[PDB]
Amino acid sequence: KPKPSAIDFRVGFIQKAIKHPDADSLYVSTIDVGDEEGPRTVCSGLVKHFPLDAMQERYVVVVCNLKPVNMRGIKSTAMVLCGSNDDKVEFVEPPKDSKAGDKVFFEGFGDEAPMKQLNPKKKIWEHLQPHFTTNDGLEVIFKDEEEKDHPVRKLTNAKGERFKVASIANAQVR
Repeated sequence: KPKPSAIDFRVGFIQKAIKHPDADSLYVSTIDVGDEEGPRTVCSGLVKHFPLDAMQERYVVVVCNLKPVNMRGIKSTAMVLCGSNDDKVEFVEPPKDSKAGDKVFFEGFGDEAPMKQLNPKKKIWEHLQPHFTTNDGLEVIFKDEEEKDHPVRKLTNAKGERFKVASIANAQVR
């Protein structure tokens, strides 16, 4: 069974973001995710949603173990987690005093190491993503319809804190 523990979620810090020189819809962010190898290069379709100043020196949640993607000629090695509806896109916001590299995980799905790289053929991310959302309190949650005893798991960290969006309840988080 696909489970959120397979996914490597972390807090990232966007050191710098620039326009993708060959793709108007994309920013290229340099994001510290606590790798011993330096920051990662991440391409995000956020240009129509946020200006450059909103990108700089921002703490984000990043998915870190998907296979890298060629995004208009630039290798993107992580993905910034956002909650969206039909009209609007919002960053998932780490809690106060988060640090780059902080492990982020859903309740009950934290005590196992993520896969080094997700097997694309298993589509773990794709199977799980319809169930990542936000509650009315704007906290990111995972809905586990099978587990009758624990149908909702909150996104959290080692301090048992919460990860929120600015305004969208029932958001599409991915």
